[PDB]
Amino acid sequence: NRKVYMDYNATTPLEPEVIQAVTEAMKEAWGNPSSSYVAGRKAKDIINTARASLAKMIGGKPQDIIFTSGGTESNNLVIHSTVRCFHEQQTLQGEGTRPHFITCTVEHDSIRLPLEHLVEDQVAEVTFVPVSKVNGQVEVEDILAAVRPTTCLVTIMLANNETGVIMPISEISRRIKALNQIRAASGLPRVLVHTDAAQALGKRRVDVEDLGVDFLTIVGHKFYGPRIGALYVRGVGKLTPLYPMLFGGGQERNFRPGTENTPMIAGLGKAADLVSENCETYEAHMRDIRDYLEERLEAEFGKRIHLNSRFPGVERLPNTCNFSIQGSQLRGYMVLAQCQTLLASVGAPVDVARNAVRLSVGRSTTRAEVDLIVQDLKQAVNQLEGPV
Amino acid sequence: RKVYMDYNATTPLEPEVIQAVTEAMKEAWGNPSSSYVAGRKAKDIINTARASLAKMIGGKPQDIIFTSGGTESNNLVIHSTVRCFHEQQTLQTRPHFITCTVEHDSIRLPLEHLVEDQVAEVTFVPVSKVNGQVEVEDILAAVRPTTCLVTIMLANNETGVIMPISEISRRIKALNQIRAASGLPRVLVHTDAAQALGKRRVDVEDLGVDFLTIVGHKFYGPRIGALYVRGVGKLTPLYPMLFGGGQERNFRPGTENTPMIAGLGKAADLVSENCETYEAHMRDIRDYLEERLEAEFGKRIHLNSRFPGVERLPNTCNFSIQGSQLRGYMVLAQCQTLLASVGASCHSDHEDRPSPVLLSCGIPVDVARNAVRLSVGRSTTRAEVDLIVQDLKQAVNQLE
Ligand SMILES: *Cc1c(COP(=O)(O)O)cnc(C)c1O
Ligand SMILES: *Cc1c(COP(=O)(O)O)cnc(C)c1O
Repeated sequence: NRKVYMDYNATTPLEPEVIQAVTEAMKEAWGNPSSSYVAGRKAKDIINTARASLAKMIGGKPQDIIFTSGGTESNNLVIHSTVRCFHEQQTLQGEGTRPHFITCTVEHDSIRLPLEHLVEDQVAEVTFVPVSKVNGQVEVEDILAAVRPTTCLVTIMLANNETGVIMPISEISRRIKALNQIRAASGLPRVLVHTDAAQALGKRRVDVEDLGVDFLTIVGHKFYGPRIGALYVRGVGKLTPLYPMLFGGGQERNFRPGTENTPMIAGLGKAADLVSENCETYEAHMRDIRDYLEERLEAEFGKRIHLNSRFPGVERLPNTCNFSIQGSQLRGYMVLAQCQTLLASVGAPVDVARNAVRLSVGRSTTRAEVDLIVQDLKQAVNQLEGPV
Repeated sequence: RKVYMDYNATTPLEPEVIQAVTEAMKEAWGNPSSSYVAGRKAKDIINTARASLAKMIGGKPQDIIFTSGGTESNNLVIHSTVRCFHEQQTLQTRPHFITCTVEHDSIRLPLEHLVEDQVAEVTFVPVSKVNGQVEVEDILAAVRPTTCLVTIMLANNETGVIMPISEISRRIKALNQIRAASGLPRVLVHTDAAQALGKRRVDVEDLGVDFLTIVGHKFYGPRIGALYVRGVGKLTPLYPMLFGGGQERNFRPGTENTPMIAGLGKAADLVSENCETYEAHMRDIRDYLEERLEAEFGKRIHLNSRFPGVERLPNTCNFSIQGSQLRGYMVLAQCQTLLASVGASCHSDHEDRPSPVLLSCGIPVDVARNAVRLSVGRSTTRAEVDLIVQDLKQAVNQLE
């Protein structure tokens, strides 16, 4: 009678171990993090341990991790800091010359909107680069060609939010690194690189040395953790500048003031541990379920269905299947409205985007669950488009 | 057994609050706007908690915006004010702010930042060197043609003294009609009420303010907060600092932290239900504390939170014992039982400078240098009061 959840890329339930860490921290580490009494000291140690956990998860160092209220804050912080950094570099050499940003057309709202805002306000310029109407992967050459003397930052999501396709962050980092050497010769400042890794963590190995990026966004609720987040900044305050959006009491080394939310940090820390320990096991399970699912969808729907995440040679998240079924009555929201068991979300090439549905599986998803939603999808399609 | 007397720094979570959070983590984990059970439960928790917070302060649910904490809430009002001035111009010179000299770091630092960068001008009104309260006439005399916001904490967190928020609002209301005749913008009023919630009745209609900061962890709630904005979108503007997914009507985007919000809501229900009880208890215990300190130290102790006719939070006792070896951090270093603080906790790093806040209220450096802040709570007993006074007696002796 039960529902089958396949919307893990939108949010995830909390691992039981995460829930416990949060509950315990609330109970026992309720003190102000600076203090020397027990509850305070336990909060300090928890925060310190969680910082190390997030660093390990991404192959960075504890000091490179700044805790935030969520992915949105992390994303806005990078964008904000960049504008400030540019202004600080023009006042140090000395609406007029404005910071320039390079991003892609399919970013999350918390990257696209802050950037649209800066353009509307005439505070900055932005190039939104298109994804490949084929792979739906940005092309590295479009990013390098959009660079200007005032370009400050390239922010590109690690994976396509609708389809799961992996963007080429490594190559982008390497080729920007080479360009920075020429820029530096001409007294031009370094273009930094940020990646919103929100969808990758817990699903695919994320290593900052491998990615070569300067900033990386971490989002708790995408990996069975609580609703807070963090931001990685390569050697923050030494190798990479970070200007804060908030002002106050000194916490997070004045990069992000406000009393630390110990329980949330304890949960994010545990969530991160679990990724560090089991990423490969998660990814394998996800891949088995998503592949079995795509086998069942082609068996059932045949020529009528188009798998929008799958391309030969194109790496993608292990758990994502974005598909479209041909037919004027199979618009994505209509298909989902008619399903009685499946929980998923709309997944949106033009005619195909209107009928796109994004299925995203999780750590517990089973083939038996897959069978239930293919059957569900079968009745929904019959109701709407009818037999063909 | 340690005895805790640093409730103004942070409080433990009520058991009911811890439970609201745990239940929410388990059952209300979904997206608030989705129609599946885990999502619908989250939408209900959020709506209920917004109502709880509105009831706690005498306002309406739509006037409430959830935030990551007091720091975010205070920064938000200051940022939105700069923006609003800018937008009002454009549709037609730097905005001017009025605050006082003893505000929390999250009001003082964002305002200082605005001055340093030449974005705005700010008058930091000194408080009475007598009792430590900022005075209505000094705030009103500080008004300029471009003044667009007056921000003044409800209660100072180091001494507990209550600021005349009501009168300030009344007077600015009066002034705004005169300003309107000339076309000057209206002056809005915000109060950082962090220290007042759960200790004294907070009512926005009595306070007459346009904005009010709410801080979870000062009232046995979780480490998140909120911001009251009177008739937001209709009588008061709120420009966001964050851009993204549409949450909080775009005033504050980002997936809602449902468990934290459940916790916040339960803590507010307890204030609504029991505020007068917590207040009376705090006052009984604090006044008892002051009597024992006086009976044990006589003329050697100065009660820095206590003046005649000066209203103060019911749980706070800032005191100094005269003596060259009695610097506040030294006394606390020697106490074996009592956990208190020399001033505010985000200043834990420089426990050896006299309090700048105490200084600004008119306390000698000799007296402020020795100041210790005791802030009691819902559970504090007279027995515990007796234990820490002896602990202080032995601390002062080992020292002097
Ligand atoms: C506790 C407090 C705040 C908020 O501080 P956070 O560190 O963000 O919890 C703001 N103002 C006052 C007066 C406070 O006491
Ligand atoms: C989930 C997500 C975010 C963060 O959104 P929040 O509501 O703040 O959690 C950012 N970027 C991507 C690619 C995401 O999937």
